[PDB]
Amino acid sequence: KTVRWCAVSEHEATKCQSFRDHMKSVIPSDGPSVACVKKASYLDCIRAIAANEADAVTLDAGLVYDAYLAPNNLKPVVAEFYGSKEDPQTFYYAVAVVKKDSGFQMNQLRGKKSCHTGLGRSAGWNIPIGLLYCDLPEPRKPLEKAVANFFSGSCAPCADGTDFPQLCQLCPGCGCSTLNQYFGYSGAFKCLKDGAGDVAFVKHSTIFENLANKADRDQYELLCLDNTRKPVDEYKDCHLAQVPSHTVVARSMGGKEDLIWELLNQAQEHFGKDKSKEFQLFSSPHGKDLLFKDSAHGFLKVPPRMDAKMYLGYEYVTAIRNLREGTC
Repeated sequence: KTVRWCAVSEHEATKCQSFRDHMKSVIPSDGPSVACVKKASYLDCIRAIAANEADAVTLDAGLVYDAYLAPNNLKPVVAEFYGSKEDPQTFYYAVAVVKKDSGFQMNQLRGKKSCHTGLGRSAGWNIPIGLLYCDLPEPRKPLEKAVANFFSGSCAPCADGTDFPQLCQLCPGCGCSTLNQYFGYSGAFKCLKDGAGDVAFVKHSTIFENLANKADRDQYELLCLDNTRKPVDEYKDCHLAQVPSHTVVARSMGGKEDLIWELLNQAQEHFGKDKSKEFQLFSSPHGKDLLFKDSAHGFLKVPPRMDAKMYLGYEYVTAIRNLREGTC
């Protein structure tokens, strides 16, 4: 009945010990219980779990990918959802928004200008650049220069514009802060709305956050991997990658997922959003996003026998592998 959670820092351990202590204060010992393990990094927790030294850890998508790999063979078991119970979000979609009828598809991106949320961000850089990897003109290493060589001018916040200036052409300096009008989520969208670039690599919610009505959203379009375009509302059938926000992983064999979901469900019921004032699962006096993201609403039980690469999606896996392996 004891689930050994892995923390990757001292605040997470403290929060874990407190979570544990409150759970004991509300459940019959025949119920699920927490044990707090403390590691130095997500990868050290992944290894501990595989090594039967811990049972569960919640991770972002790239780490879910790593945990899956051998010798780890960890698998997704529970997800954090957001938004609502009716319409619970567990994923975000990396999309490629463009101006209506700007006459080019995903496979025709070479020679256009790009707006990225920031270099190194998943939806804004990793996912799209990973997907386009082999389209980039060689020499492909260093990647920054190749990207600069693929687009006629870009805005890649946090890029080394001293060495690859073309990357800041749309935002001189590639300022890695909001001091740069083209930084982050709204920044990249503004870059395209302003007509500075042809395409904006952002997540689906971004355009909805920046545009009032359908009419507004209708001057825009999304590029689909099948080299066709579709309305922005259709992002679910037209995205670069469907990415899980935060996923709990456990050993594929002997992971105790059964008990893990029990603890987490009984956890959400007892101290989920609004449920408790003595203990809050999605906050902590000790820090932001300790163990679970603070913006989480609860958990959903992930589909039975859900292989990681299936949970991540063929595209995401392709992107990561391209960026890691550089094989073409």
